[PDB]
Amino acid sequence: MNYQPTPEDRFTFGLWTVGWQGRDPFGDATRRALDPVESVRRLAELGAHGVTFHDDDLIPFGSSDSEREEHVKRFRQALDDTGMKVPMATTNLFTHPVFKDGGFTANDRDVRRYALRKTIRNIDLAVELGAETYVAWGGREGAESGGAKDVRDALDRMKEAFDLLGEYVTSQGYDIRFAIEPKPNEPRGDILLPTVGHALAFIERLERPELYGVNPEVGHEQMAGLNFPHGIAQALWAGKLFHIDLNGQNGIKYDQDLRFGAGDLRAAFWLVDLLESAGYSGPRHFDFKPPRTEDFDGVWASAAGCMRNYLILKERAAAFRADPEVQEALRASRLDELARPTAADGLQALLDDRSAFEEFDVDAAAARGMAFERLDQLAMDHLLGARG
Amino acid sequence: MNYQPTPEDRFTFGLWTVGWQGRDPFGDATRRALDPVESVRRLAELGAHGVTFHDDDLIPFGSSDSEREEHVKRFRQALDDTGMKVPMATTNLFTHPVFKDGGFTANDRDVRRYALRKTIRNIDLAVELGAETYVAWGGREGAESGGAKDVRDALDRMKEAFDLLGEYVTSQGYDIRFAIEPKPNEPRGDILLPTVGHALAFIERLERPELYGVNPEVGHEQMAGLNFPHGIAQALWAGKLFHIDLNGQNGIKYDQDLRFGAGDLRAAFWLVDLLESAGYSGPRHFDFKPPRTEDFDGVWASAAGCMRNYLILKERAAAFRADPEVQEALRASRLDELARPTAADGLQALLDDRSAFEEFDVDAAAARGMAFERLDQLAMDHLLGARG
Amino acid sequence: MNYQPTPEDRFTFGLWTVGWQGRDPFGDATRRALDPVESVRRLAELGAHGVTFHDDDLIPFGSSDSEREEHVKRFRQALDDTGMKVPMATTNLFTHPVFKDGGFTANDRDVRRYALRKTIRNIDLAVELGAETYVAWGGREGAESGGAKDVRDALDRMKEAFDLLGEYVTSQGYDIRFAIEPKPNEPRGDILLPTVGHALAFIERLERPELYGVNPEVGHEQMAGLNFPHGIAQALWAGKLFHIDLNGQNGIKYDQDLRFGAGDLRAAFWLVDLLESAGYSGPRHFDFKPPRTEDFDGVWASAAGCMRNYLILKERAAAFRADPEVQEALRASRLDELARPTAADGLQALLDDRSAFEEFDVDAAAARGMAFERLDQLAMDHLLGARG
Amino acid sequence: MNYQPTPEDRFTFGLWTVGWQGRDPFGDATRRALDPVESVRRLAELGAHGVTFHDDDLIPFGSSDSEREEHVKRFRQALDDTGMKVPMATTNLFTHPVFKDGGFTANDRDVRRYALRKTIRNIDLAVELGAETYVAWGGREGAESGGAKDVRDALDRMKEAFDLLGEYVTSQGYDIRFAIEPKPNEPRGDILLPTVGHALAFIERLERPELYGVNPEVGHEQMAGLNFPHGIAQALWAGKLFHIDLNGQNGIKYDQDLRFGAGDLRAAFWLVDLLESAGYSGPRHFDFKPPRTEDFDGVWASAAGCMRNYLILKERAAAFRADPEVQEALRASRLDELARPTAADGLQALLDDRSAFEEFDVDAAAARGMAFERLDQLAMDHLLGARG
Ligand SMILES: OC[C@@]1(O)OC[C@H](O)[C@@H]1O
Ligand SMILES: OC[C@@]1(O)OC[C@H](O)[C@@H]1O
Ligand SMILES: OC[C@@]1(O)OC[C@H](O)[C@@H]1O
Ligand SMILES: OC[C@@]1(O)OC[C@H](O)[C@@H]1O
Repeated sequence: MNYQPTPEDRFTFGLWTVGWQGRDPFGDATRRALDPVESVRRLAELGAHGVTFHDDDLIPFGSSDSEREEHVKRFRQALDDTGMKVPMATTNLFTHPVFKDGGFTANDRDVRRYALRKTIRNIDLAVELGAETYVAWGGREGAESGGAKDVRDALDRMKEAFDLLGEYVTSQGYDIRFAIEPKPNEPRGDILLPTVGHALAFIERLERPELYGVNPEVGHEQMAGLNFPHGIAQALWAGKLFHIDLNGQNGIKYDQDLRFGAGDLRAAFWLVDLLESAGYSGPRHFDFKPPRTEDFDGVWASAAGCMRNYLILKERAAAFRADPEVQEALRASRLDELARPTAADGLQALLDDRSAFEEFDVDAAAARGMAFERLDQLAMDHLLGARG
Repeated sequence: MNYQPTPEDRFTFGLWTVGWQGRDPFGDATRRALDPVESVRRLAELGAHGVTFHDDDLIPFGSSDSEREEHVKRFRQALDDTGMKVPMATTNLFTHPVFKDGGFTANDRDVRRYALRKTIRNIDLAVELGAETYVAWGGREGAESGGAKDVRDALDRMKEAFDLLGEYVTSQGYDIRFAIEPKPNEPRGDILLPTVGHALAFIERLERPELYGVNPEVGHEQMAGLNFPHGIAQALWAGKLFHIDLNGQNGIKYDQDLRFGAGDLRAAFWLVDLLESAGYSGPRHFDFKPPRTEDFDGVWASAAGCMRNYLILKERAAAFRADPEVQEALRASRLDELARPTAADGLQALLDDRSAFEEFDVDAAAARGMAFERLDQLAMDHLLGARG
Repeated sequence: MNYQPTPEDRFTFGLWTVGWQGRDPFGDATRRALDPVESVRRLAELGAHGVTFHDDDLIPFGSSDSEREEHVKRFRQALDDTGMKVPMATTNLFTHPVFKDGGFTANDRDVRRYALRKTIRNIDLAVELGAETYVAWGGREGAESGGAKDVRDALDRMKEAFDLLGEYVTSQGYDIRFAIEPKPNEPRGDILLPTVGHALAFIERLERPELYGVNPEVGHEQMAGLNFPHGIAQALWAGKLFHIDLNGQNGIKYDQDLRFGAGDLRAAFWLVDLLESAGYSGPRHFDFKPPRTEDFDGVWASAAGCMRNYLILKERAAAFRADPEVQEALRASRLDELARPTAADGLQALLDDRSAFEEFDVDAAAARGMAFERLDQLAMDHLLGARG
Repeated sequence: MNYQPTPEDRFTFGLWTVGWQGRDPFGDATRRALDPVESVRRLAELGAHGVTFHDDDLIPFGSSDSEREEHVKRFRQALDDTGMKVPMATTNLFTHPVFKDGGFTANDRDVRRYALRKTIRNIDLAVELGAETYVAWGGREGAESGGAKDVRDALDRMKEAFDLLGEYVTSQGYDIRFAIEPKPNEPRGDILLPTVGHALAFIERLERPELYGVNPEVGHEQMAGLNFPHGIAQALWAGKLFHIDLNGQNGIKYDQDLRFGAGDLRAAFWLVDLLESAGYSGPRHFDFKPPRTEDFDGVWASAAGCMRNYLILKERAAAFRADPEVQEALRASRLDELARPTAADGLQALLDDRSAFEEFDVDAAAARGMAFERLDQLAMDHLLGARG
């Protein structure tokens, strides 16, 4: 009867989300800066379980070692005061002008070494605060023109960078894993590892692949027109969904970062159905921006709506899967047969089975309808609460 | 002075390309059927090196074992008469109604076993004709609605199918490799393994990954808005570019299959630059459709233009790379530094190098321009033959 | 409690929708042909109010004047037997090979005159059957390459064609209006008048603009990434929404023609909200294709779902607009002020009003939040039936 | 032999283009601010004919009437010193936070009146500096959510605003025309009047339509996947191409504003062919951003490349149109017949012409190939300078 989140639902938010001041490529900030302590207190009141940060969200760029310890202490006290956790952290390798051609794959070698040292410094801080996952979004790794970047050499440099970070955490004995966040474009014309598939493929060429997974974001795969629940299914199949970023996006255009549930609502439904069915147990993290039309009351309304929409879709997807009429429709569409092996009898038995070829009635099999439209209308009725 | 192809340039064409009759989702065929023998003779006259086929392009669906041997004999004689080769073949698992929900990942198990037997039958034929690469385009593997396909079970079935094909070729002792061709959508609403990245990631979960690579197509990655030369660089980096399909596409829309060089011309330039620099030695295969506005004279003009445009872009990309002014611009943009290791001194030396962090002048590094616009204008002048 | 359509809800379907046999650019038909009489009877049973047709759906291309009258008589009897109406008709100027470069803007002049005579013949038939609206979808008017079509001359030819059709209906005294249906691409690489805006602009250059409006289709504007409710608002503002085609589309890709409510569900909600608020009184027509995975039971399930989803969204949008909490939120976001004139006092009073510039406090106005996220979450809760 | 621009080629640049400091939604400025006087001097040296400005590029927001006259005087002296002209100006109604929900269609009425007074103030300045065209880009007119903006009321407000500006210029006796610049999205989720077609249609509902035309931008129509030369042909057909913005864009994604010739090169070729054939006589204006990777040497290289690429494509398009082989191909594809009226004999003669229907041989007409692929390959060879 109530869709109230509790810290048990594992909802987490980046400091940079509710703290986004509203600067966009065509306009100035519409909101004042939020102190991270205040964000932690407000998020805790709304039912969130934790927060995440980039190094530069928490410690302003340039800070002295003492200003640093000052910023971390106040933050740690807010966490102690509220019971909030820090499950993930990441590095900002995109805002400062030095990173204009990238951090790990910048053409200048000195910038690449600086990017690695800035990252390692924040991994130590993240472990101290108890984060389990370290995200890497290579927002400036890419190009606007074809001759500017030899991509084979850049992938060599990207591999070199992640291999060194894995050597570092293993040498330190840290129990933290890495999660690469793909994005196809923006702010570079084309970004390297642009989709979940490219990131999963890259990981298999790292020296210690078991330390790396993906942190897919709803809106980013949708900027390439792709089906986000399908890509998450492939990540889960691979054993590599270490974290996830939830938000909304209306199609192929600039990265909108709308609140979760906005954008493609049916994709949100099928995503929640998959995460809850698959038993995904990581944080439900929102990487969203409250629109710059909003004042601070609207920021908190937008953040609350992220959690509300997850909990309504969870309820609808659970009602869908529990409906006996839906279970019968699933059998009518042969989802049960999809889960059976094609040829557990083995290759030789397949080759010798005349019912598989010589005496297969293809015209009868072809005439069988798949009954998918009835099934999808049951899913629609459940999403809209119209059953029925 | 002449851009004349020769069989030494390794240009190949599918039978289904020049033989496309012009049927589209809104209209009837505009051209009569071409006998494959006639296509081989005409392509050989134009300078092509070989042809490829789906089983059903060569042997009409349903054929008796004797009609079959008849079709193959006439084909083989045309190949002997012209010196044409058959470097690749593939299976049609998409046209017949029985495949309406897929071949390898159809929900019905009997259809999946039939799809495997139809494939194995054509692998034997392909080896007999000397093909080295067997392509698989899973055009019907996918869905229009979210409940119709559990994607983890479908990937299990896809893996099962490719693992069985690998067992078959290894048991037979055949020296043929497989190449998976991705496509993001069309004819299904979403197709499984939608991009080169998803296909490369999937391959690493097969039992014998070394037998499988990718067959990327220009237009398919562009249907997801992605940079095709970048994806080919990732395929080459992985050692998995076993074959390639060349054509043109104007952006994100239905699969156009225009002749190579049409569509995104600068991407075609950077693709040729990469393939020729990387020493790609496989066939240059065109998967294109002469527009249905054309008669048979226009079909052959369109096919010739595919080869012509490759050879002009090859010449322009070679002139670009050989230009001393371009080599100096490449150094000015630090492409030479991109190819150097970031930290061949190792992790501990990086950690101890104060020039990498404590005493790194970030403001000086940030002020350095990358000079990429001058470089790209040199590439433009070379493409347009305007140097200059 | 029930979402049962009745003929009073004005739902209409094209013969070609439920009768689509399932042929797509990569596969053969999966369903047998439906006799139009049978479609009329089945649709009437499901609660539809009427059907629409292209000339060639009803009378096979080539028919003799006697076979023609035979086909029309049986059709008319089915309409009499069921109470079904025919509110719209249209011409097929896209399937036959003669139309491969267009009907009204074909480069060959003889084909353009033939296209006009084929159209005029069907306008007479449409009036006889009582249609009020004649739709024109110029699916083959366009090009795959830049030199093939001079677009200024083609627009002259398009204007010439519609001007002649208007002269014909006015001379005959027919009370029928024309509705142009835009589409951005497919089957041509680019189609002329690709969006609702281009079609409305073109109409204003016709000799008798009052006889012409638009027939926008959900999926077509979404193939250009555009907001369909916004474009319909512009069509309504102009007084030109003469008819509408309802269906679903998942983003920028081939024309899917899914059932209404599939695709972008929130856009469907805002569309129904607008049509019902604006008092649109024309037919609610579905231009959709039941997926080729389906047998005939699935065709009728898909058609019923079109009507069901309209009626559920109508109920949710009406509950949204009637909710006092939503009416207060609308005032909080100043929708009431949007409807007031900016300067009904006139230009001189605006120029003399120092509160509009010299003494306007821009910092105070800037700080006012628009409260749009709270409003949108109320709209989401109403759509999901989660209030709340 | 040289592609040197001269002020006679009418190339113009906005102050905000070469002066863009490099701030993007994910990063800080990489370049220092340019004094507009310095931009005018540098552009004049490169061969430009003039500059354009938004009010806030020239006079910083908030300026006192005296600081204002100071900024304008220095600017005017730079123009006198260099011979540079100011053919266009525009208003910034998008950067300041007060415009976060729009200027002319903001929900708050006080902001709409302020937007009008800010605009009128700059129209006076523009006339003083001799501009002939006043551009309006409604970058903040739009919405991220469906309930935030009733689009019919917003179009009423947009019409009200432009009608008042037309009353103002006519009352003042100014000889200046307005040009509306469409864009489909960014920075709002959807922007009103998103394409050239929507803008042309809107203009026909203004009180004095002859004072308004369009200022289309290459990259903006390409953000909707549309064919930019086609839309410009429709604008020219309507008599409404008052100005144009040239730049490059790689497909459907964020607004890149690359230099002209980058992005879709063949579209750039067909655009130049059309503008030069049609005798477009307005400024060739570049709205581009030098990438933030560049230092000031790269800014000027990028600006020069805009002009260079126009002049090379002009030469190639002129060589194409002058080639006798191309003129014969144009006749072979019946472009000459496209330009002839379909039915100058009139409606009754068409109806009575049995060669148009009863005795039209449709099978013979259908078999005629259009020869478009040969023509397009001639256009490709001319673009690449490969003739041939
Ligand atoms: O940096 C990690 C991330 O998820 O946080 C915001 C940034 O844009 C990226 O999407
Ligand atoms: O089947 C292999 C392939 O490359 O050939 C044509 C088909 O559409 C696919 O693109
Ligand atoms: O011809 C009118 C129309 O609405 O019916 C189907 C066709 O594709 C078009 O969309
Ligand atoms: O404001 C007019 C314009 O052309 O200049 C830049 C702005 O983004 C817009 O594109």
